[PDB]
Amino acid sequence: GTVQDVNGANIRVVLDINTISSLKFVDGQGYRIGQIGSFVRIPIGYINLFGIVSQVGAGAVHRWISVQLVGEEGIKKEFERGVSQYPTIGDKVHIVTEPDLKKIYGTQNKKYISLGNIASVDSIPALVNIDTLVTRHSAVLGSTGSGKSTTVTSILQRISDMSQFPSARIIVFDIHGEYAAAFKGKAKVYKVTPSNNELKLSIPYWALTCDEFLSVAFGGLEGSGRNALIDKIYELKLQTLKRQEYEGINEDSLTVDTPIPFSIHKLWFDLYRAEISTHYVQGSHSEENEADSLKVVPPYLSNRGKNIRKPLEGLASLLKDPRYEFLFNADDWSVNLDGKTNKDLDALLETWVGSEESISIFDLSGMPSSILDTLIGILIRILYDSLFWSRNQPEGGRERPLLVVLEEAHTYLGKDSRGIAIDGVRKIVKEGRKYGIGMMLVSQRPSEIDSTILSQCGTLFALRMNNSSDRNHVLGAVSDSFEGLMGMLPTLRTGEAIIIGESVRLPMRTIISPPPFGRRPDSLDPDVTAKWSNNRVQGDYKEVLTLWRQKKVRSQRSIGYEADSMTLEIEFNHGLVYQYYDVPETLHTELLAAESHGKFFNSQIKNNYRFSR
Amino acid sequence: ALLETWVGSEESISIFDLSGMPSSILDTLIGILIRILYDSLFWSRNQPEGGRERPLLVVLEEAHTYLGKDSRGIAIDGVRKIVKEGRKYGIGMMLVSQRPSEIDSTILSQCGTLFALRMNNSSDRNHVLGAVSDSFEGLMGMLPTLRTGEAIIIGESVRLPMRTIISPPPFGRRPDSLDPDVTAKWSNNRVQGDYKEVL
Amino acid sequence: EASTYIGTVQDVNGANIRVVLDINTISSLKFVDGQGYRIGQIGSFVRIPIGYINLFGIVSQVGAGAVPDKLLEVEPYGHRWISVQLVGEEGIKKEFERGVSQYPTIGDKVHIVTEPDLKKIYGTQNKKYISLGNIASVDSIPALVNIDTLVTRHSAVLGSTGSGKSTTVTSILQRISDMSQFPSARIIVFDIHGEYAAAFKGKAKVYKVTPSNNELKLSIPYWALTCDEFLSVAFGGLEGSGRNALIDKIYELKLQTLKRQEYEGINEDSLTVDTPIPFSIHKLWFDLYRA
Amino acid sequence: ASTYIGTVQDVNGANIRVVLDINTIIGQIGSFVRIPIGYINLFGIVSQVGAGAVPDKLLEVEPYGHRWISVQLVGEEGI
Repeated sequence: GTVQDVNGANIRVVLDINTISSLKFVDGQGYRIGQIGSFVRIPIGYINLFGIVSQVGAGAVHRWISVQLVGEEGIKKEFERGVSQYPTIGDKVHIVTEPDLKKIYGTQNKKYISLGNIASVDSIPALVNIDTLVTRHSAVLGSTGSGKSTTVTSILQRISDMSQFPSARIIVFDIHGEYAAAFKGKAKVYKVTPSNNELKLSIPYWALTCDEFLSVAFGGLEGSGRNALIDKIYELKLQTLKRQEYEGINEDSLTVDTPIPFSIHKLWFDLYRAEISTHYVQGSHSEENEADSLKVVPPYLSNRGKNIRKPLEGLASLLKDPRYEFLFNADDWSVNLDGKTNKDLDALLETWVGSEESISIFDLSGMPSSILDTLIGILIRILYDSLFWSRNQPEGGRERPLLVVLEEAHTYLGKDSRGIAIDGVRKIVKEGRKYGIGMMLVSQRPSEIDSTILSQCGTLFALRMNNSSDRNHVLGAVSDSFEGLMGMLPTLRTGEAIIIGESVRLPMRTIISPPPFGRRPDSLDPDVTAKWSNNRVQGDYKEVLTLWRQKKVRSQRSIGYEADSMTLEIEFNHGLVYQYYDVPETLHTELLAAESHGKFFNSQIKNNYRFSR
Repeated sequence: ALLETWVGSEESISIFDLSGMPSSILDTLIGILIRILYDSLFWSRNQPEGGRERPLLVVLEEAHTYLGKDSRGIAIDGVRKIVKEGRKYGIGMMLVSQRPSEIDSTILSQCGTLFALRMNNSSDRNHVLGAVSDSFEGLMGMLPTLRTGEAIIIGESVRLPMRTIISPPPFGRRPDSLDPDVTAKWSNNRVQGDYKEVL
Repeated sequence: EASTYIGTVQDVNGANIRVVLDINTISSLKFVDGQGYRIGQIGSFVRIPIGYINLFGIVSQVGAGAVPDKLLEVEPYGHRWISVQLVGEEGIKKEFERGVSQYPTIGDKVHIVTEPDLKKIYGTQNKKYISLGNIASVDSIPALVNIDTLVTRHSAVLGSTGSGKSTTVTSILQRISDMSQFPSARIIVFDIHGEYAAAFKGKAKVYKVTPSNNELKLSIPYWALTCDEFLSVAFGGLEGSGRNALIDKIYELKLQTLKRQEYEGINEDSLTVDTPIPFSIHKLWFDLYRA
Repeated sequence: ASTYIGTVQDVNGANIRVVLDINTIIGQIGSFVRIPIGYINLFGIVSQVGAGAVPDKLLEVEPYGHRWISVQLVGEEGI
């Protein structure tokens, strides 16, 4: 293989070896003839001019290949981009063997972290500086069938070594709640209604800006109702300042965006009493002429009735909805009738971004899809403001690297998305470069994401992408295009990835090293065949009707037991809890003496007694 | 009793026949049916009657008149809610249509598996191609020339996109709407009428 | 050369191989131990063995559309090129998995796929998969489709009205709800034209609106409705204070029936307007029309 | 010379479309530009930058090409 052409940025070769083409082995290691993913090397005197193969066959004119120049070495220094002299006819082009690849893939910086093994040989590491991965941006694009959860979780877990990253801080905005099993004990879990070991996510609504309050609670008031709400909010803030003294807060500089709690249940009670009750004496609308607040029940007609009866009714309905419990009924931030809570927002911030762990998992799985975009925007803005307004102290984002991952972002970061979350993401991308806040996008349909926002991401994680629209859209956002790496996209095995960006010295199509056994992300989906294979047993829909009327998921009813309660209990893996009823205690006593902990359970207790998961 | 009759009977399949119902309110009442089923299977998920224990499959026939681009009905909201949430409450979905260019693109794009039969016009084929994430040019180029009964199963429920021949049902079990036979009725000899009874 | 041999790789573009059909033309049968397979059909598969493992691919273009640029200028009368798109590969006797490992090089051998290899590709040992049909090429191979993910992920059936989509849907529902293998199937069908009742003679419950002989009667109680949809169905969407008056009177009737009849877990404190509690509609109309 | 941006490629009276030459590796929305024609100078204010200034045909021809800016002429300084 001797180069016989120089065409700017693509040389062409004419091999003279008759039929070598059989894994030409040098020094006991078998290198191959010019393949798709191989590297080239054209020696010119003393410096080594290297290259990467892009296309093989008649597309270069068979004995012609389409080689692409990338870089060359100086005086035995290192792998450098920018060649000194493109080779000419007469010199034989050699290949980059395993030690030469190690030298090319070797780095002297200890900040570089080995993320896996090259697909070519399973020994050479992918030295990746994690400063670039957290500080600039990230993006994960590929098909769902390529195993995105596995690779993402492996990257997150390797990034979060206690010995290697003692000052890590990772927030994953998983929507499906599929990462609970991924890091069972290494990350906190925040849901709406946790069960055993997860904390309960709570959002104080008074800590958000006025516009967010109008959008989520008021439903988008803009006329007289919005201005009345502004008046009520200002008056309530002044009353809260007067009733309880807040450091740095007085009646002089009470701003609209002041994160000081104000009565909202009492506000609804006032907005209902001003438009419901009837004045005892006509001509006057006195408060003594009546002809609870925490409770949503409200007690000539009153002349102060508003025209926001529908928004008030919507607010009252939201106050009773169980899905708004984490919205308006925070445990430590439960606003009393006089606007008094047991704790403050600093406690919330400390609980969120100050835990003893390195990774914290916040899950919005149970959130209603009605205002989810506003909730995401509120969370992102709260994090950014908390770590920017306190960025001068060593507790800010600058002294504590923060990396927020957003999954399935093509629905919230679309080309025509006009929500509040996209504004916050743009603000982060445009400001946090100095504030040290990272962002990583996860999606399985890259063709919908905005081009410019994706173009602002530093490093990409390319998985298998069969459809060509996704390939075109991804190529539209990468500025270092090598046809050897550009065309290998749709034939990636489930687990491999292409990492391109500032986090790698050379574009590495490496293998995402699988996470250790026992930590494999998987949502707890039902098994169709297992559920549908069991025989038909009698059912009791009266309990279902009672639960539906009561709107309660709690029924009225390790091998534990209670002979008085006659409820044998067997526990499965992953924290599942079962309560088998109508089980005589002798059966469970025999089961405890049966084998060890199984068999007997499926033999008799599985499909003979009503259970409860 | 109503819930047990609907989704608790000894027979596996329940068929709701909405042919005789008024056409002006069909969308709304379908919306209420969806809402009732979703709430019943959601608030009792921990019970043995809940979805997480026994899966429930929802089949919507002629979905192109209800899931339009700018539909203002109630059934579209329920369908979107099912599509975006029911993965955890054990409630499925299955859209049967004959005009994919009318179905909302976002709703169609989230369907797990597609069964592309013979498709004649070009707009529907373009929409289907734009609403699939596993595209093989050879397979997708054969759509307008599929035999009566063939199918192209594409999605996450199969190892590869594949051109199958669906097994025919046993004889005597074939769908058939008992619409009037115009030729047979019109071929009959005319008889003297009596419109007093009609009045 | 050995049988099951087609041509030679002469180009590579990452995931788009261009292959040359060999000189032994006019045959177009290529008999392989009995049955013969037409060479270079659109839907056919090919196999490219590299040393120890095999690479599979699906044909996409045949003829002048697959030949590269310079060859047409050299000779426009020769169109014996095909365009193969990679799909997956077969490991060391383990199974067939998607995603390639090492791409082929120029001069490699491409091989036609024989029916045993098609069985090896489309055959799997997983017990979740169930058979729905046969492949178009040969009817021996069964069409194995996952059932749990099909129900839970989502589904769709798209096709023309003349393609018999109703029969396919009926067959799919019958196969899914087989009593021998799935005795706990639960399927709800919102038939609109009422054409599925004949398919399931005695295997399903039919809820018509005007039952005649043996079908049940559909019935939607009005009190199970919420307030907004009930108003939309009945009153056509009032927007004035009449909506408030109707809501208030419905609340009064619900309170009265709560006083008359006891309900578990429901009191004057935990009762909303949309609570599924029966209430008289005739009394509502009579009061609001006498007033 | 220095302070060079590119050349104009479309004139619709008062809506000038400019290609930002090459080697850009910047002109904001509110920034000013100068177009010297012969002896006098023409000043303008950038109107839109990005895909909007891309012509209708080029939008389909090249959707990911961001090298066009739209300039609206404002004033002129004489001799």
